[PDB]
Amino acid sequence: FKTIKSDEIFAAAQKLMPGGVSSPVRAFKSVGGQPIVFDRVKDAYAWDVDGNRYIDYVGTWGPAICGHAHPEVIEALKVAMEKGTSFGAPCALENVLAEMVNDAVPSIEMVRFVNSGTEACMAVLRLMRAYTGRDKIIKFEGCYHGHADMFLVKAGSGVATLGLPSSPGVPKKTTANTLTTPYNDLEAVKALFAENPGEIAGVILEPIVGNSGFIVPDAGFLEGLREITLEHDALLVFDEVMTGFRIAYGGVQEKFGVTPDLTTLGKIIGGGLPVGAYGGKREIMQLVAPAGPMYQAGTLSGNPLAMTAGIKTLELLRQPGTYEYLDQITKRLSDGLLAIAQETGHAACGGQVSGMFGFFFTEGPVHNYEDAKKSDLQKFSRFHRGMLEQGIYLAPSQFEAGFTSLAHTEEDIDATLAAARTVMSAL
Amino acid sequence: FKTIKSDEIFAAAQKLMPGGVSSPVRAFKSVGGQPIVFDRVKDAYAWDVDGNRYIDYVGTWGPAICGHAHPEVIEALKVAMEKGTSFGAPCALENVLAEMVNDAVPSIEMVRFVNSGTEACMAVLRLMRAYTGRDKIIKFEGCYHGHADMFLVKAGSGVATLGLPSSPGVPKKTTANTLTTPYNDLEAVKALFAENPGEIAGVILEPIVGNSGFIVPDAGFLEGLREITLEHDALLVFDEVMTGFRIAYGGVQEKFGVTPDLTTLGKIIGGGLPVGAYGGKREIMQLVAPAGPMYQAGTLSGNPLAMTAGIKTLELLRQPGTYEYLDQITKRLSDGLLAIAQETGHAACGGQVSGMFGFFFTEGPVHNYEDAKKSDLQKFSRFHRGMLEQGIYLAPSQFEAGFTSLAHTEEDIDATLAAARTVMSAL
Ligand SMILES: Cc1ncc(COP(=O)(O)O)c(CN)c1O
Ligand SMILES: Cc1ncc(COP(=O)(O)O)c(CN)c1O
Ligand SMILES: Nc1cccc(C(=O)O)c1
Repeated sequence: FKTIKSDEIFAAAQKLMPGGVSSPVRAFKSVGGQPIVFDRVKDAYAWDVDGNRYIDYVGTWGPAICGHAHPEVIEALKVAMEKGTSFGAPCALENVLAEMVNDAVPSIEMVRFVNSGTEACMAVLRLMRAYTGRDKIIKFEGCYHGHADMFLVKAGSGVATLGLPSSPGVPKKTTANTLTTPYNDLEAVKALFAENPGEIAGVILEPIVGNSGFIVPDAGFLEGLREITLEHDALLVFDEVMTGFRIAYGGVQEKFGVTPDLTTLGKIIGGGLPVGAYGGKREIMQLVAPAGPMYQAGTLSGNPLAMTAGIKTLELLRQPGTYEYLDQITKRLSDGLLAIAQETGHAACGGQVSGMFGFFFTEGPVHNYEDAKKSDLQKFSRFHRGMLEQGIYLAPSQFEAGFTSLAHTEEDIDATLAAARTVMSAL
Repeated sequence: FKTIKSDEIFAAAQKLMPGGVSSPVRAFKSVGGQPIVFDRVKDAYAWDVDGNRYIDYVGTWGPAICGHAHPEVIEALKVAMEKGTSFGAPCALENVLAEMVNDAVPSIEMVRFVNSGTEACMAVLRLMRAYTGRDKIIKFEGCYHGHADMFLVKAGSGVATLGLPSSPGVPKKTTANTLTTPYNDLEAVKALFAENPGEIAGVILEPIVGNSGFIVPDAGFLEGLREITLEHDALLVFDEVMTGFRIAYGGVQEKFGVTPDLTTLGKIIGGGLPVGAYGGKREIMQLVAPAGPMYQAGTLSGNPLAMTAGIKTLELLRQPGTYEYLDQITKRLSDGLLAIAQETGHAACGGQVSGMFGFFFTEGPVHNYEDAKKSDLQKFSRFHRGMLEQGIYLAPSQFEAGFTSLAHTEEDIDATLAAARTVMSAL
């Protein structure tokens, strides 16, 4: 297994960008060693700069639900770009996408496009405050909602993977309005409310966690959150940037039946291009400029290319059998990966919901971040390298959810299991 | 001059999105309130959803310097999209793009790509505060540095256009670690520093403002700023998101010989695709994850399509007589406008540096925001609507700089001055 090309390129990159990467998660810093420079990606596969081919389970971290380089998405983008990549003015495409999103998502009645998850979460942060007139916010421990200053407290994603403290650069003055708490812990929430009357604007959370491993809400936990926030005139916000259009057409809020007041979207909505969105109840959105006082600008927000990619992407998920297939194939992978773990003598656990899954090297179960932190990070490290040299690409972290697409085949699954068997037999 | 389709389309939009747009300035609120919807852009022109052709001076807010729909930029993108549009792992393109940017801009010894100028603006503040260990930041009235919390106070763009105030979702707890001074007031700055010892991280500003109208730095303004920050061990940061590559290849810092410690880029570097970047001295960039403790990530960061359109744009700008041609046409146009005003009895003033200019309905001269606010916005509103009917497209705000391209011909410059005359002979 040669990685000479990925090696030279990565070495050069370190003298050019901080740690040779455009993002901390692309760093194999915890998973032992150096990364893989990709060359191209198509369907469920990816080819590095040395020729090795892999079956992808990362999918550019989420957008790829239809599979890489999807023919219908890439031709629609071909024709579209003949008209120019950006206007800086309205274009009918915005209406078409805005319309689709309102339909797709239950809570959403009025939308605002933006350029990424980080901008959507940051905008919804502000809006929460402006709308309620309150300063404090309740975010759970291990969750990630971008790197907006106030969210840089007890974050997951790369902060966990890298083992970093909270912040460095965000004033104490602002971090103080961020009240934290263990995921799945309803009692902690209540205690925070009764102890800070008239100050809590809302609760924000990953309806199903993906940045501290994969974690599902406890039975009743979401409903409880709808129930208590209503009682204190507080806002319930679901960061569905990563679960949006993946867990279900309308997301966790549609699947599990609970409707928030504001939701954020990203990833899959771009179709592979930079796109984010935030929206919800009409009366809350009215506070956004140029309709209301809360200002939020964007030179490239709503550009035609991003709009096109997303439109097409959504038209495909809308076809029959979409979410069934995703469930079907991801169940086999999860069950099989667990089946093998037992059969080879290793403590393990995880599960899946539609096209998203997780698998930890511990007995479990995992209900929160602290539980997640008990995984044998040393074992996962040797298991990753193993899965690698066998042609399977996984999130270089024990703290990320794995993804599955409509391009993955029953055969791709089996080939994965087979390699998982081979790898675990040593360890 | 019919705008039927643009009207029904914008009308429908207001039901779907806040204000019916994606960035505030597109609502046309300052110039009558009735926007036109684009269908396509090419070379130096734009086209309505009604069939009208305009000569563009907005150029998508900066990015289209080489002209709309550049043949070489789009063919290049059509070639790269067959290899997928988003990887999630490193790619050779980031290295080549990075290397080019380090070469181009003085201050930059190490860069980090992001998805927007806003993101880069969030980031540089946090980095500057983290590096020094101080929380006070100094900013100027009318300078836009991304719709973020800490900076939504007397900002530019929509703010310095439709009179947007301070805060819009940002508490007194955010906009309190930030100080303010009138752009161009060296004394106020020395004051602020003396008035606040050992607690100012640095100064961030637009080297040339385009967000409060086009405004150039006075005599030894920048030179002064560098010398004072140096003395206090404070950082000098240049938001060159607008100026970079448009004023000069190395932006304003290269043009006026002053070198800041860090700088932010955006717009042009992505060739009309969601992109941004921030870089500066090595020793400081080290603190950025994963190389350092300060967190900042981005899913779509450093993607291939954006890196591809960035490189083709920088290649075209590196050709012979690039910035020469812009200075040449932008002067003929800037002067042409100012001449027609003197001859039609309308007081006005303006100016240009390379392919960027300004034109204010007042005798000026404009040295700051207050100065900018003595403009006759009723005349502008009317003036603007006039030009729109002659087929010339201008920034729908008196506080927004105009832009020129390498596709604008001498003849397009002549015909605008023609409209400029037929129109100014009214009002
Ligand atoms: C739940 C969630 N929200 C937001 C983000 C960050 O948004 P983006 O990277 O699109 O800026 C991520 C990134 N993996 C995420 O998973
Ligand atoms: C100087 C400056 N800084 C930051 C920004 C933010 O730009 P973007 O739309 O890329 O987030 C702008 C946008 N007009 C700008 O003019
Ligand atoms: N999940 C996640 C979070 C942040 C960045 C990335 C990335 O690929 O650059 C992915």
